[PDB]
Amino acid sequence: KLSLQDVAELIRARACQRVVVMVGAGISTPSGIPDFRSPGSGLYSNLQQYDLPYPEAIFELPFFFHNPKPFFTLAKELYPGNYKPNVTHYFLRLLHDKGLLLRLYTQNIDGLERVSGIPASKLVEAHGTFASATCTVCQRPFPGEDIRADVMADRVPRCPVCTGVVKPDIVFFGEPLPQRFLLHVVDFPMADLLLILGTSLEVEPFASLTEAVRSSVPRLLINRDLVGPLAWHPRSRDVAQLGDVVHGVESLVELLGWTEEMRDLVQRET
Ligand SMILES: CCCCCCCCCCCCC/C(=N/CCCC[C@H](NC(=O)OCc1ccccc1)C(=O)NCC[N+](CC)(CC)CC)O[C@@H]1[C@H](O)[C@@H](COP(=O)(O)OP(=O)(O)OC[C@H]2O[C@@H](n3cnc4c(N)ncnc43)[C@H](O)[C@@H]2O)O[C@@H]1S
Ligand SMILES: [Zn+2]
Repeated sequence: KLSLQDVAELIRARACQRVVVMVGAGISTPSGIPDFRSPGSGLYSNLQQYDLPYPEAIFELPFFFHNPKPFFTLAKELYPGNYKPNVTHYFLRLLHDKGLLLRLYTQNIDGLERVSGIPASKLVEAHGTFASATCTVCQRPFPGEDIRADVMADRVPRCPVCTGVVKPDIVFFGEPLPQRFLLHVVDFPMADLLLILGTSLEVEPFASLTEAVRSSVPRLLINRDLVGPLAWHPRSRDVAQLGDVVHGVESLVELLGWTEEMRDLVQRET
């Protein structure tokens, strides 16, 4: 039914003023960060040199309590690298600057949405952040940088007060989501457009948010594959721009005529 041009004209005519966006690791592979479940290139295919029964265990809370050393060993791999936002992040920052963004729900823990200049009030970091850390024992909070040096020196970071293992405030498997996740009860009923970018929609409860929009709300998926409830519970106003998220976002900015605004933003940020 609807197409990528139809969605662009709804934004141009301001028929969609309250856009909600859900993103996953696919939007950060163009920034050099590997995703999780892409075959071959994903993290779950490149954990051979780790003491793991199965790859998902490294992000599971029970295994973390049993042995946190494999997690902090992997953390030392993407901690030192400096990563920059790409065209998808700046498209979402421009969506915000034009007053069209209701809320950006991200599963990513790379912090690139904040780097792109989207205020924290517009973000729901549903799987946490490395910007802060907490002792798993005494609950004391610490800035994320306080454990950086320990992770680099092949050490599991420990609480300076009680010696408990200190965890960055990311959400492992089996760990509750942060409080700000509950904002979906007010955001999704009011959304008039839903964008889903670069996620496999395999992790709950974040995945089920695609179903929380009203049935008349168009859902635009820019992803390599048709995934999640968009594949088994499709709706009349669903648009799928299948392929690279870079190419799909680039096509959308062109149809929106935001090319000149995008250049100004990129030149000011970078
Ligand atoms: C420098 C930083 C950069 C990053 C690297 C740093 C290294 C450290 C890693 C740490 C990360 C945190 C781990 C995490 N941890 C999520 C845990 C979930 C928590 C949830 N809490 C919960 O319920 O408490 C309830 C509770 C209530 C009361 C008390 C206590 C608890 C939970 O436990 N639920 C399960 C529920 N159970 C089973 C149902 C289990 C308990 C209940 C029985 O998060 C992640 C992640 O965020 C999550 C979602 O993944 P994604 O979708 O973002 O990415 P991926 O899969 O790779 O796909 C990507 C798609 O894009 C496509 N693509 C790709 N490239 C392109 C391209 N160029 N162009 C186009 N397309 C492209 C590709 O083709 C795919 O299509 O998966 C994993 S684990
Ligand atoms: Zn402690």
